Order: sequence, then C-alpha cells, then structure tokens
Amino acid sequence: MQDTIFLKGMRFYGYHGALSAENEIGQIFKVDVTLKVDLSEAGRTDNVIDTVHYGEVFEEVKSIMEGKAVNLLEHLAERIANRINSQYNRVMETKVRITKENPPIPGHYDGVGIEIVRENK
Amino acid sequence: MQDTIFLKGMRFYGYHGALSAENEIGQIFKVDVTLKVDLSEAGRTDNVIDTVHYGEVFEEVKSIMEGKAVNLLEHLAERIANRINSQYNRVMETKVRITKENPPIPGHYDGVGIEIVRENK
Amino acid sequence: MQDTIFLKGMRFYGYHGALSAENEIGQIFKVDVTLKVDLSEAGRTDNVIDTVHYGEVFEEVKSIMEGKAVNLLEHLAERIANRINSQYNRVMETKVRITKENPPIPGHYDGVGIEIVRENK
Amino acid sequence: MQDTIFLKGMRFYGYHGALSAENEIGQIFKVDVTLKVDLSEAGRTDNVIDTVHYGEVFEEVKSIMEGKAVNLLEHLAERIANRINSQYNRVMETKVRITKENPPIPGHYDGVGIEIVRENK
Amino acid sequence: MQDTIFLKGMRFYGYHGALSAENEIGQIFKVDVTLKVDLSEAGRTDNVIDTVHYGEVFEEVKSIMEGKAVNLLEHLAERIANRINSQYNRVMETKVRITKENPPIPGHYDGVGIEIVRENK
Amino acid sequence: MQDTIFLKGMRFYGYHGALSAENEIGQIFKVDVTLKVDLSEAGRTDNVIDTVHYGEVFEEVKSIMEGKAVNLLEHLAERIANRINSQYNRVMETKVRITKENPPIPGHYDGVGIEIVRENK
Amino acid sequence: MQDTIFLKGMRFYGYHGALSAENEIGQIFKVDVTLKVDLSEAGRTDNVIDTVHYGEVFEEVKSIMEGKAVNLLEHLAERIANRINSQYNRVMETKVRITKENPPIPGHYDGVGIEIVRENK
Amino acid sequence: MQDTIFLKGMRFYGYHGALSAENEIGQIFKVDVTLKVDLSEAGRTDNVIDTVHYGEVFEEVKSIMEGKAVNLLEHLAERIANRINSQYNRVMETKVRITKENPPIPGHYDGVGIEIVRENK
Ligand SMILES: Nc1nc2ncc([C@H](O)[C@@H](O)CO)nc2c(=O)[nH]1
Ligand SMILES: Nc1nc2ncc([C@H](O)[C@@H](O)CO)nc2c(=O)[nH]1
Ligand SMILES: Nc1nc2ncc([C@H](O)[C@@H](O)CO)nc2c(=O)[nH]1
Ligand SMILES: Nc1nc2ncc([C@H](O)[C@@H](O)CO)nc2c(=O)[nH]1
Ligand SMILES: Nc1nc2ncc([C@H](O)[C@@H](O)CO)nc2c(=O)[nH]1
Ligand SMILES: Nc1nc2ncc([C@H](O)[C@@H](O)CO)nc2c(=O)[nH]1
Ligand SMILES: Nc1nc2ncc([C@H](O)[C@@H](O)CO)nc2c(=O)[nH]1
Ligand SMILES: Nc1nc2ncc([C@H](O)[C@@H](O)CO)nc2c(=O)[nH]1
Repeated sequence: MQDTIFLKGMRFYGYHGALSAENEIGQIFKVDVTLKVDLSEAGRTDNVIDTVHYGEVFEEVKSIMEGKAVNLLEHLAERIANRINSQYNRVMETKVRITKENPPIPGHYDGVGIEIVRENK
Repeated sequence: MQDTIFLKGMRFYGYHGALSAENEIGQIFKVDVTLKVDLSEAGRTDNVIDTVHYGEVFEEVKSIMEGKAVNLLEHLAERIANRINSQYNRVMETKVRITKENPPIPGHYDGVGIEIVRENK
Repeated sequence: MQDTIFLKGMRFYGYHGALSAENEIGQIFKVDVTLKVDLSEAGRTDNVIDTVHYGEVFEEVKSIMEGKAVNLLEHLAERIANRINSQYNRVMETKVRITKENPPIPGHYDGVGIEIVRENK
Repeated sequence: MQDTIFLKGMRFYGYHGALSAENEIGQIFKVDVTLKVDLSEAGRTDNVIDTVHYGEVFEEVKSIMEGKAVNLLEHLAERIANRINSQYNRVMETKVRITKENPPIPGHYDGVGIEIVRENK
Repeated sequence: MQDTIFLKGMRFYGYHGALSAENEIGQIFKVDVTLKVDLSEAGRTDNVIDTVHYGEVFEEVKSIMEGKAVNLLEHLAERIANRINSQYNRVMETKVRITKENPPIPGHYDGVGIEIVRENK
Repeated sequence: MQDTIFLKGMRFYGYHGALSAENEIGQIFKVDVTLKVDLSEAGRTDNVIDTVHYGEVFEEVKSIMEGKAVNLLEHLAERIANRINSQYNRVMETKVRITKENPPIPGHYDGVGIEIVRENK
Repeated sequence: MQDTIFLKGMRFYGYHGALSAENEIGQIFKVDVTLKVDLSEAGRTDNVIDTVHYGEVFEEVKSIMEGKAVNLLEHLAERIANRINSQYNRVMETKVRITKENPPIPGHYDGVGIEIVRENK
Repeated sequence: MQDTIFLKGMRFYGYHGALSAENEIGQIFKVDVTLKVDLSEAGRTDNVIDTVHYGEVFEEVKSIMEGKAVNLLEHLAERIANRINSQYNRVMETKVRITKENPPIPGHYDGVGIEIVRENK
C-alpha cells in the first residue's frame, strides 16, 4: 500500500524549545505531515468521506504547533502523530517532520530537525 | 526493475474540488507522473516505439486535469493512472502525485496533496 | 535623502477582492513596505526612539491586511500608507506594494499587484 | 506620479522568432507588464472602475503572446504596449519586458530579452 | 552497501532527440549520475586511487551528452551507464537520470525525463 | 558616474539588537554593500591598486557584523559605511543594506531591515 | 525503526581536497547529517537527555569540516561518522553526505559529492 | 529613451583573477549585459536588421569571458563594453555586470563583483 496524503512545509510561529530565551523570542517551525492512507476507494467514489480531509488535518497540526511551548521537536511531533492517528481510523501510519531552519545555533545551515513515523494501531 | 519515465511539476489551471466557490474560482494544480517502464530495450535500439512517448503522456494528463471539475484529488489521480495504464501496456506501474499549493486553507504552507501508485494488471 | 526602512514579502491570508467567491475563499497577500526615513541620527545614537520601529510597523500592516475585506489592492495599500504616515512623523514617504501571486485569473504567472508611493505631508 | 499596476512573470507557450525551426518547435515566453497609472482615486473609492482591471490586462497580453508567430520580441512588445495604451486611457505609460529563458543559443544563461517603455499619448 | 558517489544537475547543451527541428535547435540537458561504490576503504586511506574520481566521471558524461545527436534519453543514459561501468570496476551500480526541462512540448511543467539503474556485472 | 563594486548577501551570525533575549540567542544578518567607485582606470590598467579590493572590503564588514553587539541596524550600517569611506579614498559613496530575515517578530515575511547611502566627503 | 535526527545543508569554508591549489584557495562544503535514533522515549518524556542534542552534533561536524585539510570527501565523512557514533550510544546509524557545489571542475553543474551510511556497532 | 536589450546570468568557466591559484583552478563567472538601444523601429518593422542581434552579442561576451586570463573584473567588463560598442552603432550605452559567486574569500555570501556603464561615443 503506497498511497499517501501529504501536507508540506506548513509554517507556524511558535515558542517551543529547550533554551528559555528561545521560548521567549520564538521562531518559525516548518512541518511536513505524510499519511499512509489507502486512497483507491475515495479514488473510486470521489466522495470525501472515503478519505481523510486534509483541511481538518491542518487545523490539528496548527493547534499543536501554535499551542503551549514544549521542550523538544520529538515531543511536538509525537503529539501531532497521536492526535492524528486517534482522530482518523483510516490512517495506517503517520510521518511527522519538524524543522527549525533558524534555531539558536551559531553557524550556516539550512535547517535542523527530527522525523518520526508512527503506525496507527 | 528500477527504470522510470517521469513528468515533473506539470501545472494546469482547473476547477476541481469539494468546495463550490473553489469550483467557481479554480486554481493551479501541479502534477507529477512517474512510470515504471523497462527501458533497456529502447536503450538498446534508440527507437521510440520501444518506450513510452512522454509527449503523448502529457496530453493525457492535461485532458484529465483540464477536464470536468471533480471533487477529489484522489479521483483525479485515479483517472490519470487508469488512462495511462490502459493506453500503454509497457507501463508496469503508474505513480500520480497531485498538489494544491494554494487551496482554500487559511494558513502558511507549501502545498497539500495526495500520491497514489497503481500497478498495470 | 536615500535611506530606507523596509519590510519585505510579508504574507497574510485575507479575503479582499472584487469577486465574491474570492472574498469567500480568500488567498495569500504578499506585502512590501518601504519607508523613506532619515537614519543618520539613529545611526549616530543607536537609540530606537530616533528611528521608526519596524516591529510596530508590521503590526499596523497586519491589522489592515488581516482586516475587513475590501475590494481593491489600491484601497488596501492606501489605508496602510495613511496609517503609517499618520502614526510616524519621521516617515517622509511610504511605498506600498501588494501582490496576489494566485488570484482568480486562469493562466501561468508569478503575480499581479499594484504599488503606490505616498509622501507624508 | 510613481504608482504602478504590474503583472509579473506571465508565461505563454508561443512560436515567435527569427529562426524557422524556432517557429516550428516554439518555446515559453515570460512577460512582465508594468503600467504607470495614478491609483489614489481608486485608492479613495475602492471602486474598480477608477483603476485598470489587471484581469482584463492579462487576457490582452495572452492574445498577443499566444497569437500569430512574429519575428522579434521588439515587435511582440510593441503590439502589447499599443493594445494596452489604446484600450485604457488611464494608463500614462506602458512598460513591456519579454524574456526567452531558453532560446536557440548554445550556452549557459538565465535569459535574454528586451524591455520597452511606451507613453500613452 | 549504501554508499554513493554523485554528480548532480550537470548541464549540457546538446542536439539529441526524436524531432528533427529539435536536433536542429538543440536544448539544455540536465544529468544526474549516482554511483554505488563502497567508500569505506578510501574513507580509511584518504587515497583517491581507492575510490572513483568524480572529476574523470564528469568528462565521460560530457563526452556522451555533448556527443553525436541520438534519438532517445533512454539511449543516452544507456551509453553513459556502460561507459562508466566498463571504465570503473569499483562501481557496483550506475544510476543515470536525464531531464529535459524545456522539450518541444506545449505546456507548463518543470521537466520530463527518464531514469535508469544499471548494475556493473 | 554609474560604476559600482558590490558584495551581495554576506551572512554573519551576530547578537545585535534592541531585545535582550535577541542579544542572548543571536541570529543571521545578511549584508549588501555597494560602492560607487570609478572603475575605468583599473578597467584600463588591469592593476588592482587602481580599484578597491573587494576582498579587503569583506573583512571590514565582517569585523563590524561579527563585532560587539549593538542595538540598531541603523548603527551597524553606519559604522560599516564609515569604516569603508575612511579606509578607501576612491569610494565616492557607500550604500549599506542590512536585513534580518528572522527577527523576533511573530508572523510570515521574507525580511526586515534598513538601507543607507553615505557619500565619502 | 524509521525515526531520524537531521542537520541539513550545513556550510563550512574548508581547504580539503586532492588538488593543492584547491587546498590553497579552499571552498564551501555543504554537509547533510542524518541520524537513525529512536525518538519515541524523548517523544514521551520531552526531556533532551533521552535524545541526541542536535546542537552538540553540529559543533562536532564543524570541528572536522573546519579542521585540518584532508584529501577526500570519503575521508572527511568517515571521521564525522566515527566521531558521532563514538560520542552517542543512542545513534544506531549515521549517514553523512558531503557536497562540493563548486569544485575545480570546468563545466556546469549543481554539485558533486559522496554519501556514506555507518551503523554504530 | 528607456528601451533595452538584455542578456542575464550568462555563466562561463574562466581562469581570470588576481590570485595565481585562482588562475590555476578557475571558477564560474556570471555576466549580465544590458544595452540601451532604441527599439521602436524594429518594433515597427519586425526586421532583425533594425535591432541588435542578442545571439551575436552572446558570442562576443563568451569570447572575452572564455578568453585569456586577466586580473580584474573591471578589465574584463571593460573589454566586453568596448567590443560591443565598437561592433554595434545602434548601442547608445553598454552596462556590464560581472559576478563571482564563489571567489577565494573565506566566508558566507551570495556574490561579489563590479558593474560598469559605458556610453558608445
Ligand atoms: N534531537 C533534538 N536535539 C535538540 N537540541 C537542542 C534543542 C533546543 O531546543 C535548542 O538548543 C535548539 O533549538 N532542541 C532539540 C530538540 O528539540 N531535539
Ligand atoms: N484527502 C483529501 N482531502 C481533501 N480535503 C479538502 C478538499 C477540498 O477540495 C478543499 O477544501 C481543499 O482543496 N479536497 C480534499 C481532496 O481532494 N483530498
Ligand atoms: N488594478 C486592479 N485591478 C484588479 N482587477 C481585478 C481584481 C479582482 O479582485 C479580481 O478579479 C482578481 O483578484 N482586483 C483588482 C485590484 O484590486 N486592482
Ligand atoms: N534584439 C533581438 N535580438 C534577437 N536575436 C535573435 C532572435 C531570434 O529569434 C533567435 O535566434 C533567438 O530567439 N530574436 C531576437 C529578437 O527577437 N530581438
Ligand atoms: N520515453 C521517452 N519519450 C520521449 N518522447 C518524445 C521524445 C522526443 O525527443 C521529443 O518529442 C521531446 O523531446 N523523446 C522521448 C525520449 O527520449 N524518451
Ligand atoms: N528601524 C529599526 N527598527 C527596529 N525595530 C526593532 C528592532 C529590534 O532589534 C527587535 O525587536 C527586532 O530585531 N530593531 C530595529 C532596528 O534595528 N531598526
Ligand atoms: N570520489 C571522489 N572523487 C574525487 N575526485 C577529485 C577530488 C579532488 O579533490 C578534486 O579534483 C575535486 O574537488 N576529490 C574527490 C573526492 O574527494 N572523492
Ligand atoms: N574591485 C575588485 N576587487 C578585487 N579584489 C580581489 C580580486 C581577486 O581576483 C581575488 O582575490 C578574488 O577573486 N579581484 C578583484 C577584482 O577583480 N575587482
């Protein structure tokens, strides 16, 4: 089963992070979310109820990203993957990638972040 | 067998979508199409008949994308994958990715979409 | 006097526009704001009070862009230029550029928009 | 008077050009159009009739670019500037930039093209 | 064994292609080449003789791409993969991706091309 | 006299800024420097002594940007323009643009900054 | 186990390389580092000690890249993978990609480089 | 008279430069050329003889850029401006911008270069 639903480069201004001044100031978080969902039925019926609404998915992601400051990207991604797997039975698996393109690290780079994959069991 | 024929970032203005005002206004759809085709014969003969014409493939994709408004990306991609697998025996598998970089979702992101993979059986 | 203060590519999701379905759905608006301000005093004192706070400027722009739906970019830019010239005596002139990269126009382009320049008299 | 209405990076597939094989094959043309129009009235009334409709402007540009193959970019831009200045009394001046990012010139570059400015008298 | 040597986005002006006017005019070809080579020995000795010289690899690719006009990308990639596998015993496998970002296809896209993978046996 | 020497998009990690947490954490500063220098003599002699060494210019800019934390971009740019005009008699004028692409401002934009122009008298 | 910690497009000015003039002049090296680490515990506790600090990882990478000139990318990547696997028990595997976008190779391309994957045993 | 003919981002591999190791290794040079030419006649006749052939212009630029190593960008641009003004009577003025995006300067930037403007008298 290789079909996916994706939301790519979602950007939220948040205050998450280990460092306190980091929580003070905040930064932009970029989030990719990929859902392993079987799409041939909705592909068959062209009815949205047969698939997972990507619109609703985005509001869920935003709630968490624009929610209470937490320490780790690992934790942020974990709560998004839960929220999504618990809300949508059709989702076999949830992949969550969170990037900080501009964290408090002196140097030159494009970004740093984590990615997790969480089967819905 | 890892050889492919691809068409990347095809852009069409269409009126597909769940929301009606969305069908009214329309938007740009970006489409990626990847075909699992065995290329060493055409690689051997340098004759186009031994491979799948990417030119013809594009007109097929455009017919569908610039065709009658449907509700779901899942459905649009499904009809492209059929059209292609039915027209070309050489295609072992068809992968179809459709992105809406600017759908009616209030927020900041790069795109949302689906991707499907359909073996030609 | 060639010194400026600028805010570039500000992006807001708004519902402005002539077409009603356009007001329904909304879209992303990109805004550039350039202020002709004489900077050598703040350049001398390194005191923020001698210059125009770009932070405050952004909230003003956002209020308008993320405010009540209006018909024209010409009108949106006009209210930003007023707001700014009226709030900040130091601003000799205000330039306001508003772009719709994805308006309801069927075709392929990077953007459409207006730009105005308004002296503070 | 520094206010403008602009349409940026419009892309059309056309067959214009000196070389015949060039007319045969065709290519993508990128067009920028900038109109010197006084916007403070429409800025005042928020009524579209007080300004030049950028939507209508685009169809004019497309008619010409996706029209009969001509030899020179100079000529293509000339007919767009006429069409526009003749259709819209409010336009004081029309600037037309046409780029061929991929003309029949062996080498490595981003583009080649012309730009003209035509007052509406 | 997951180590690779890669050359990415090589660009050559060539005249390859099915259409004759296409052979007449020519275009830019972008080539990606990825070699499955075991790198821990050269990783150990820091001696170039223990690895495949990417410099030499590029001249090989250029010879073919900037060589006699052929009909198909499938064929071009085939001759590069041979040339490379035959010249370098250390290469376990050769992957060759050739893209035409601007072929004679009327429409809007980022590119079309093929990709092949050829084990060195 | 329209000739210039330019250094574009120089990036430095610095701790400048009004906000203290901003001084704590730091950020990337992008700097553009444009020098109005008459180049036809060095254009004539191909001798570097007849022109301003852009290499040396960069070290000057870096000293300041990667120097003691100051409050304002206005002040940072002022010290670069001095340093340069005082060090190089040939420079008729110095233009200094400093951008913060990611300052502590909650929202979506490309950057904020100032630009100054300082004749060497 | 598909979770990763990544650092993407890190850029360092270094003098590594086979050619001596290359060691003389130096160039920019871009480095991607991907760590296969199991993140659900830190995902559970939101405590940094349960995961690998990406900040510390970057300083390690920089030490090596901005360290003594070596001949091969293969060797540079090898020392980064060691350094990391030896320092962090939690890392199951380390992937290191090093690109030279502008090496001493006459031609037009985006980059050349190597990528290695090293399990921590 | 504001009409121009332009060639943008031409890229050549050359060995120009002050430093000798720089002449040894070489680098990519990016060149912009803008010609102030009156285009309304060719705009009138659609005959190429009434305007300056941008194709021929490019070969001239390449001859110089891919010609004998010289010390300064100032000198390179000077010889291009001459060559062009001397060859084409119609050119009122020639603007030449030459950028080194990756010169031997340790640091992080987008480019350094010069720009000159030379009237054809
Ligand atoms: N794996 C992992 N490593 C980290 N290292 C440092 C920080 C801090 O929040 C800051 O120092 C940088 O944002 N966060 C993380 C994190 O969230 N995950
Ligand atoms: N998986 C999936 N989810 C969707 N959610 C909303 C919409 C609607 O057309 C619009 O609200 C957004 O385009 N379409 C889809 C869709 O086509 N697929
Ligand atoms: N100058 C100018 N021309 C316009 N033409 C059409 C529209 C409408 O809102 C829509 O049709 C497109 O967004 N708006 C404008 C506008 O705001 N300004
Ligand atoms: N100023 C100017 N110069 C030109 N040189 C060559 C060509 C031809 O159509 C082709 O050889 C390249 O597209 N066209 C032009 C042109 O349209 N304008
Ligand atoms: N798989 C494959 N399909 C193709 N379709 C058309 C063309 C022609 O050369 C031109 O019409 C387009 O470049 N070439 C190819 C090709 O090389 N490969
Ligand atoms: N003109 C001008 N306005 C500013 N507003 C806020 C800040 C502060 O350092 C921070 O709040 C944002 O970086 N700095 C400036 C500044 O340097 N210049
Ligand atoms: N696999 C591999 N091939 C190479 N070929 C040439 C060079 C030299 O340092 C220079 O000629 C180019 O940077 N280095 C390498 C290298 O580091 N790895
Ligand atoms: N204005 C100007 N300044 C320069 N500074 C250093 C170098 C040298 O060739 C090298 O050190 C850097 O490419 N060239 C120049 C140059 O060509 N122009």
